[PDB]
Amino acid sequence: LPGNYFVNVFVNGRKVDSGNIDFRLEKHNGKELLWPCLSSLQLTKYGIDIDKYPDLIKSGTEQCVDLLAIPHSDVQFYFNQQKLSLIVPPQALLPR
Repeated sequence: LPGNYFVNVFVNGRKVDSGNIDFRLEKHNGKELLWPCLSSLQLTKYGIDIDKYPDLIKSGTEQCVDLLAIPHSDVQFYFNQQKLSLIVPPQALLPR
């Protein structure tokens, strides 16, 4: 069900945060899924270089970025494990 869930966030196999994220229904090519609203600040927090993909904001907003703008990426919410997993290419990561 849509709403706020306390989740562990992982980027490229690394746990980078734990907290409440709002998930809403989003229809992608005839399939409904729960999709996270992530801010440009939250993406930065998770180690993603938002400046290399300006379309995160331009095709979305700063409050809720367009995650489909990062090429060759996968976003998966594992509801039972309370786990949000983001897979991004190595070049999407910050110098950290």
